[PDB]
Amino acid sequence: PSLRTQPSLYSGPFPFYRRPSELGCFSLDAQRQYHGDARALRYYSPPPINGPGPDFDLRDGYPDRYQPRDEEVQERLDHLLRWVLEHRNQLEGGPGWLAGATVTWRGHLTKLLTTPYERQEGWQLAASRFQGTLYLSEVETPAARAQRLARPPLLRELMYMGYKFSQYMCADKPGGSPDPSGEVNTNVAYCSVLRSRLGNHPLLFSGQVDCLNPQAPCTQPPSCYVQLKTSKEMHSPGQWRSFYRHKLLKWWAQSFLPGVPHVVAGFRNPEGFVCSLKTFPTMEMFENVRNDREGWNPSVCMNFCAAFLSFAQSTVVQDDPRLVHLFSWEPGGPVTVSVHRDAPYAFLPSWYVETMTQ
Ligand SMILES: CC(C)(COP(=O)(O)OP(=O)(O)OC[C@H]1O[C@@H](n2cnc3c(N)ncnc32)[C@H](O)[C@@H]1OP(=O)(O)O)[C@@H](O)C(=O)NCCC(=O)NCCS
Repeated sequence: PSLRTQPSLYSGPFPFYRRPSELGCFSLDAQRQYHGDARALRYYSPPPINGPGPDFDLRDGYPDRYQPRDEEVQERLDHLLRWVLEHRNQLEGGPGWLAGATVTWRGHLTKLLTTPYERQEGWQLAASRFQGTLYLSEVETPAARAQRLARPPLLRELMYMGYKFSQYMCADKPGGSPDPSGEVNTNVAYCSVLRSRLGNHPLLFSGQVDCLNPQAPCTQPPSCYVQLKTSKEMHSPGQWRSFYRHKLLKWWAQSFLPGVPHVVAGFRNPEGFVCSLKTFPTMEMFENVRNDREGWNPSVCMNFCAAFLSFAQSTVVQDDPRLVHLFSWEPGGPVTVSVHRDAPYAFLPSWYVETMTQ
C-alpha cells in the first residue's frame, strides 16, 4: 500500500481550496518562548520612494551579530499544539470541526505540494490520529540530518543573509523605519494560524509570516501579509527560466497555502548585496510557466496533496496518540508507510493528550 507521485497522475482540474481564514497567531521570542500574541510581527517597510535604490549588505553582522537557533531541539508540532489547546473551545466550524481536520505546519503541506516535481530532497511525515483529528509532523530523514551536520560554511552564511534581508525590509511599527543595527536571532518568529480545506479535507495549520504590509490592497490577514525572499541576481533568459521552473514553484506553494498574496524578492549580487527588488504576486507565479514544457502546474501540486491526505486518512485507522504511521518518500519512488509506537516517533506530548482527554 503506497502512493505514486508522478505528475501525470494528478494533471486534472484544480481542486477545491478554501480561501484561508486566520484563526489566530502566536509569537516565539529571542529565547524561543511562546507568547499567544503578535509581538513578533513586523511591518513591511521598503526603501523610500525618493531615496537611492537598495544596496542591502546581507553579510553585515555575520557571524558576530548572529544568534542561531539550536537545531538539535526537536519542536515538532509543540507550539501549534499549544495554540490549539488554548483555543480548542473557540474554534469556528461548529461542534466536531477539529475532529474532522488535519493539523500540521504550513511547511509540511508545502513539501507535499512540491513532491510531484521534487528531484533532490525526500521527506518523512509522522501521522497520528487522536480524537478523530489527523496530526502530521515532519521527521528529519537520516540523510537530511547528515547534510545538516555537514552544512558548508557558504550555506550557513546564506541562511543568515535570508534572515538579514528581513531586517533591512521591515520595521517594528507600521510606517516606521528598519533598524539593521541589531542582532539576527532566528529564534524569533511570528506565526499565523489558518483554517482552510483542500478537497474534502479540512485543514488547521500554522506558518511563519515575515511581515504585515500596511499598504496592502486588503488590510485583513492573511491578505495583508508579505513573504520575503532572496535569490541570486539573474542576467540571462535561461537563468530566469530556471528560476521560474524550480524556485518559483516552492515560493508559490509556500505562500499559496496560507493565502499570502505577495512575495518580495531581493536579488543579491555575488558580493552579498541586494541591488534590486521585485514583487511576485502569488496568484501570478504560475503564469511564468503556464506554457512551458518543463514547467510546474499548481493543479498537479494540489491534486497530489489531496491524494496524500486521502491516503493518510484511510491508512491511519486507529485512534491512538502513541501510534505513528510514518510516510516516507524519496525522489523516483512512491510514498511508503511504516508503523511505529511510542518513542522516538510518537510526537503528541502528554501535556496535550492529557488536557484534550479530560
Ligand atoms: C516555526 C516553524 C516551524 C514554522 O514552520 P513553517 O512556517 O511551516 O516553516 P517553513 O518551512 O515554511 O519556513 C518558513 C520560514 O521559517 C524559517 N525557518 C524555517 N526553517 C528554519 C531553520 N532550520 N532555521 C531557521 N529558520 C528557519 C525561515 O525564516 C523560513 O522562511 P523561508 O522559507 O523563507 O526560508 C519554522 O519557522 C521552523 O522553525 N521550522 C524549523 C523546523 C525544523 O528545523 N525541523 C527539523 C527538521 S524536520
